[PDB]
Amino acid sequence: LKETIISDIHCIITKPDRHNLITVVVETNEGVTGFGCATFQQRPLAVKTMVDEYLKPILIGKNANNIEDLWQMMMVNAYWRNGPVINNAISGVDMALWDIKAKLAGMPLHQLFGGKSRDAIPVYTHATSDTMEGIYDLVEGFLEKGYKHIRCQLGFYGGVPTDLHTTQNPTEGSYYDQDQYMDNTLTMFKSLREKYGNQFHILHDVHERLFPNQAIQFAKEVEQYKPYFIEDILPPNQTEWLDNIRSQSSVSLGLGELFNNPEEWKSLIANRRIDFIRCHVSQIGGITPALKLGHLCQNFGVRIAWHCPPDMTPIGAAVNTHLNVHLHNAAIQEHVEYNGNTHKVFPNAAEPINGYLYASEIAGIGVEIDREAAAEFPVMYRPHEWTQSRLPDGAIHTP
Amino acid sequence: LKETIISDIHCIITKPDRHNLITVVVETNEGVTGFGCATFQQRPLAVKTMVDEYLKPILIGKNANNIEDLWQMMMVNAYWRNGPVINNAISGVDMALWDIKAKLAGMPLHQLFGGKSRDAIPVYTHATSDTMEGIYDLVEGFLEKGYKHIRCQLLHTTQNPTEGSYYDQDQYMDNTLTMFKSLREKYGNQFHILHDVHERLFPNQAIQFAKEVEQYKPYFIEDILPPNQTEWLDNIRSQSSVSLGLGELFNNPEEWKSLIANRRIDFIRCHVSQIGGITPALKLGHLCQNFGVRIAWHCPPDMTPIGAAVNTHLNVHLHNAAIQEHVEYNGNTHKVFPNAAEPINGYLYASEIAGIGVEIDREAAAEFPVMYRPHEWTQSRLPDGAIHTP
Ligand SMILES: [Mg+2]
Ligand SMILES: [Mg+2]
Ligand SMILES: [Mg+2]
Repeated sequence: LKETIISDIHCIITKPDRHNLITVVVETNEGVTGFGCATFQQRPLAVKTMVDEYLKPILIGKNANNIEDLWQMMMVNAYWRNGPVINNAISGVDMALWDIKAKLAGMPLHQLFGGKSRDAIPVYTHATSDTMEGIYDLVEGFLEKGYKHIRCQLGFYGGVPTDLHTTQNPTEGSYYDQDQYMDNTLTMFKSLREKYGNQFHILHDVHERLFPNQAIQFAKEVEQYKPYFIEDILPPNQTEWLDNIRSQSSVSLGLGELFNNPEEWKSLIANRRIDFIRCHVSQIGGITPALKLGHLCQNFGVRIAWHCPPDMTPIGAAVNTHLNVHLHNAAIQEHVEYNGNTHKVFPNAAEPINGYLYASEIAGIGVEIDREAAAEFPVMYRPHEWTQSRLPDGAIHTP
Repeated sequence: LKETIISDIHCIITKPDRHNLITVVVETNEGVTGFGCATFQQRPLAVKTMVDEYLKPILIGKNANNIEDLWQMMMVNAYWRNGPVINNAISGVDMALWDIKAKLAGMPLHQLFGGKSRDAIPVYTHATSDTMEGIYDLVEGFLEKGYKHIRCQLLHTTQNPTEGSYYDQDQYMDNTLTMFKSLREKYGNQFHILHDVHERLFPNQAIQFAKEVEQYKPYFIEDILPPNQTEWLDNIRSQSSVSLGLGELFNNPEEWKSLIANRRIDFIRCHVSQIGGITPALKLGHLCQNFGVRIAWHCPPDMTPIGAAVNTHLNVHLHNAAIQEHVEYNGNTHKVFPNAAEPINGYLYASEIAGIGVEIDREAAAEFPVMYRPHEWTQSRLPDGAIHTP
């Protein structure tokens, strides 16, 4: 191995389907190119600015071989640090550098880490509908394709909650009722168990919709239905309330997709407040920190379920699968099918086979962006009105 | 009072002196204009992008009267939240809205809060030199001008060391203790002495240093640890009476909640725009009151005089406010931000007109466009070549 000098950096936003995806490209003097995911779907232009104006200058001419030093240097380079815009930008680079290292080694990414500790990683997918019948229909399809874990969400029929007790002139927003949500959800679990027994594992994402006292009552009522895990039962700033849950309930808990400051998870994990960490790899700054985080969780008996939503590149997904077959405490990989356009833009993206995702076996991450195709699907501004989540009295709730 | 509708929003970067400063402007239908600080000097274009591309579209047409609802809404609007780019963008808007509210009420900002709880806020300034005599000169000058609080600041490597800004922890520690020793010998207790460790130490070093410096009775020692290692303060608190300030780096509430609940510091040092502006600053000041912690907000040169006036407003209102850091502005800076206050005999007085009291002269600001700076100091390295938190 000789020094590997960074010659250029790029950032490309593309929307082949429903979401703005962000890819970072790292070129080297030697012609070895790396690709990484920097997807913060809500603020893509900020991430691109961060990469283009601030990360490029400090990277050009640097030795890409030393991923650790570059990561430590990048993370503190603005003095102020730890946020979704900065971390995603850094993640894109970090992943590209790891991709370059794997390509230089002639190895699949996970082989650099120490190779596999499992054969493939189990997968769950999303069945979301506004009627139970709509969920049943989705579940049947997934069961036939070989899935044994399914994330199930029952929304309000026609988007609107029933007889919302709201005010005379409600402030504009995306309204919902916490109590009806909890009942719909418990009805959902009850119905699924009556209809499917233990045919598959059921996951549900509370998505930080509840107040702490509501969270604790929900945990106890849902326990009988034995969810594979209940996700984000509280927002990141109220996780101390988990202690009251852990003392009186056996419910399995997942949390963390929102995290982008280590202080959000450190106490959480050291006190065993959750069973599955859910961090979005690019939100925490890339592969480098994800490895360390995996290892910390291992010490405290916490398993891993990285956030793998549709708002993420297949490059990001492939990286997570590499991480998932290597880290001994990885549990399951979230997955939503990519459309034709997405496959065109990121060729060779793996899809689950009989409920399993298999790591890429060529050199590198195994997935890149086809920039000619991406040019055909440029960024498009999206409001994400769902983030303006309001309760019936008009108040914002964490979305 | 009627609905106050937001008509337009601007984000202006200007560098009339040594630092890229960032200002948010909120215009209303009723022609009342608000100004706020969004200064993240290291990444100004990222904040501007945040404001122009993402905040503006969600704020136009909204009723500016309801700052609390707009703050809550803004903070979660990207789903992912906290962090310096988003929080500064939001802060510029939040401050502008408070400016608008104060102007509509025809009161100085602090009067909206509930009025004063002190007459003015005491001030410290900076004396930094590479020689003791150098510090002596600066101190004499400040003492002359009425200050009673002054922050004072005074190679074995490898064959081909990686490019960076290098320093030695042990030399820095030895030097600083020597600085304190000399100052007490020369000036006794003529003034309070402050020092900023600026997260340069490892935890074992920090504790050793805390014990050694205790005898010299600093007003506070600042940022003795990085925000991620503050649990190590327990060992310092159990055996040292040294006063500690910390937090200018904070931009996520989990960084301070436990710190304050466990009485691990004596002065909170948050940078108001980093935490999301006035709205959150009030709540944090209150939290600190409950636990007996005082406030010393971060007021560096890389902050607009608008941000500074806001801080003085907070400082005369919040009962547990302790002191305001201050560095003198240059002629240019004064031209871009007219009517900025300067200390009088070591005190800063809040503005007494309606609003924050300081605005941006948009004309003069254009004379000083954004200019890129590498900030090579943030690439801080120890002799073996390893990065250390800058
Ligand atoms: Mg989720
Ligand atoms: Mg084609
Ligand atoms: Mg400081």
